[PDB]
Amino acid sequence: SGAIYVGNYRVVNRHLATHNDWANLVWEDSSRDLLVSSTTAQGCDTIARCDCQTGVYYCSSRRKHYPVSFSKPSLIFVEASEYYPARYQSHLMLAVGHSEPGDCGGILRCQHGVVGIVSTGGNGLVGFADVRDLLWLDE
Ligand SMILES: Cn1ncc2ccc(CN3C[C@@H](C(N)=O)CCC3=O)cc21
Ligand SMILES: [Zn+2]
Repeated sequence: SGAIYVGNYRVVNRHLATHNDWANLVWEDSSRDLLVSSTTAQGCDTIARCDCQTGVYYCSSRRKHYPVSFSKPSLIFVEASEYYPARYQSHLMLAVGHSEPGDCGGILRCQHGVVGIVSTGGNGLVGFADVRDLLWLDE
């Protein structure tokens, strides 16, 4: 689990969105595994606006942060799970590192701020849903 709080927005993995997230929906995209809902309280996470390919992510299944090199956001095939059939997930970045399904929502950050959240993995590869292109999160 995990979310990003920026301004009057909350960003979460779409497959983990709650009834309240859907009742206050701003935007969702199944192909990216993202959903953004509105909040009353003001969030103060900073979103990175860059093309970094190195950063640190939080791994709840190890209670540890790990530095990684990651690919640029791209369309990657993702095997079926109980939340989606087999499909291409867009805006996804992979890195070599540990993750388990419950690790979704862990944040990946570079020196410029939040880059994305854990969304896929397996076979020693962790995948992050990018949020750097959602410029509207800052207004
Ligand atoms: C985060 N992670 N680390 C290992 C691993 C193995 C399997 C999965 C399967 N999966 C894929 C997600 C998607 N974005 O399509 C939806 C939720 C989910 O359980 C995730 C995994
Ligand atoms: Zn950066």
